[PDB]
Amino acid sequence: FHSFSFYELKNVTNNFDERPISVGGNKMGEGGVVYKGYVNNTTVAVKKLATTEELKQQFDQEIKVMAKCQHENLVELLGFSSDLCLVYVYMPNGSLLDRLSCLDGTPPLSWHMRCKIAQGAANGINFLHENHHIHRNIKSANILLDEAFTAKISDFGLARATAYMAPEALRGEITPKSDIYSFGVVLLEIITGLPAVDEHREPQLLLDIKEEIEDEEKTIEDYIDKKMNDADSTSVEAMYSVASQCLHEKKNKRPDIKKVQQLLQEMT
Amino acid sequence: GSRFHSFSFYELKNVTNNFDERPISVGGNKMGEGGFGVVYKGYVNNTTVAVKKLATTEELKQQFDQEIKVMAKCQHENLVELLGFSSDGDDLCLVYVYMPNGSLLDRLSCLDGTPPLSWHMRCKIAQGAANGINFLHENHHIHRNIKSANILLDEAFTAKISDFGLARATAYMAPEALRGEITPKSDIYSFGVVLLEIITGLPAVDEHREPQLLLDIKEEIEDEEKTIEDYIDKKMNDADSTSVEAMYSVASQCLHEKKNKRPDIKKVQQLLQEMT
Ligand SMILES: COc1cc(N2CCOCC2)ccc1NC(=O)c1cnc(-c2cccnc2)s1
Ligand SMILES: COc1cc(N2CCOCC2)ccc1NC(=O)c1cnc(-c2cccnc2)s1
Repeated sequence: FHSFSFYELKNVTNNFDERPISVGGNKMGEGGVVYKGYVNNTTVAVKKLATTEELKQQFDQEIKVMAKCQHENLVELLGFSSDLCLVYVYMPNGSLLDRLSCLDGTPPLSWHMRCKIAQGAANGINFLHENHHIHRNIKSANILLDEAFTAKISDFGLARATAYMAPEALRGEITPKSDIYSFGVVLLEIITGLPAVDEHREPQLLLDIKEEIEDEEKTIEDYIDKKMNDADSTSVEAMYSVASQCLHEKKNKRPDIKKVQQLLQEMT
Repeated sequence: GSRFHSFSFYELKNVTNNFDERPISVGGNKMGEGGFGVVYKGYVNNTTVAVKKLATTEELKQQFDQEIKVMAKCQHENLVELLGFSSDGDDLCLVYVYMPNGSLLDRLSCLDGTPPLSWHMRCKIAQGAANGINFLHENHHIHRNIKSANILLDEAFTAKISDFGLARATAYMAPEALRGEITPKSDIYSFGVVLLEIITGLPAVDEHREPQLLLDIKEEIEDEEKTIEDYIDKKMNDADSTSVEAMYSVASQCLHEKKNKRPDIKKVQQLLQEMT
């Protein structure tokens, strides 16, 4: 790793300027707050956390996993700082969530680009499960996009050996099959371009459109992101089938990640 | 809480042998425990009563207040009656009418070698409990802690609900409840688990069982990997296959993952009636 001074990280983020980028500040996202930092002629992403021992276990746990798991579809952790700070490679196209809601006037992702992203995301989850890690916080905000819109998973604070959470996950069980479920919600966001939860929407939870469509109260067509041109019905119907399976209430009925990989590959 | 009596903490302490924590069975005063306290055997006016001594602190007082608030509104054949309360002393206490046959959980687990409940009594108890829940929902309340431990049994094995501390106007909780939604369809879900307890005589959770949650046998049975008859409580001799399957059918409907696909309480009552 690299070691970073809290002093140094403070200066390269303009003293952790919490104003948004779109104002001339340094904040890129929050959930922890992620800042844009400038080191020499390179750009980095600095997450600064905000019980406190819970924060500490998460801080620690993220570093433990990052040390072991390195992969093309995982965000690289350059370094650390001990407030607690984590330093990552900057991902120029930001989060899946940002691009899906077309933040900052970026053009909508194409269907072609969304399938590649679904596939890269699944590849990253597979690497984790292959090495007996469970992510526990898979979501649109935690999938990041490099210069080529390659998907990379991040935010391992909760990794171990609401809108996104499986029933058993909510019951407190720890299973890689909960990652699968969460990934299902991500796939619905990818298809619809809608947020996983919307207090003013019906239904409030995106995962619930699965029931609407099963009851024939809606159709997939009713929900497809109207902002893309290249979405053929077949492949969209195929990604949905994947999401539907992933969202099964019983963990045992959900496909494992390798099977999800195969299905997403057959899709294209 | 003007409909109730205010009791001195000292007098409750006196009549529970100073809240003697050893079990009734060895001459102590503890009858049960769990939800925010311990329930002791006590007396008022030479009559046996149940005394719950509550055990943060401001959440506790609010649950204390909430239960008194709710008992003041809700009186019914299938709800436990509150006699009074104590808050003057070192701990908050709630004093209830004594329920001689204890909790449904005690009786299903055959606590202290007591005989198994017959199938006909399990049916009376399932109907009584549903009737208590109907009364709550009719009066626009949500119980939020329906479980076999909170269904008590009088001399006639008449089912009476209690523990209203969480009432609003993990092994038991529906998916949407775990997400912090508050809806009466969640009580239905919990009641579904209770119905499985009644059919199987198994605890809602067993850390050492497969599956660990009784909820999960539903998936096992639908797969035909196991049958109802595999799980039926083998200690009753009067359980006929038709009505057992009918009760299981009701439980299975209550345990639908989606709340809008569950029967409301009146439908549950009808289905239970059509069983008997
Ligand atoms: C919101 O995130 C970003 C936004 C942008 N945009 C781009 C367009 O202009 C406005 C901001 C750029 C980059 C990023 N992020 C990164 O570079 C990250 C690297 N690792 C990270 C992480 C995130 C969460 C939890 N754990 C780790 S984020
Ligand atoms: C476990 O409870 C009992 C056990 C027994 N047995 C009998 C046989 O020997 C051993 C103990 C008797 C009675 C009771 N209970 C009552 O009488 C109750 C009246 N209100 C109640 C309550 C319970 C919870 C939360 N809130 C209220 S308890």
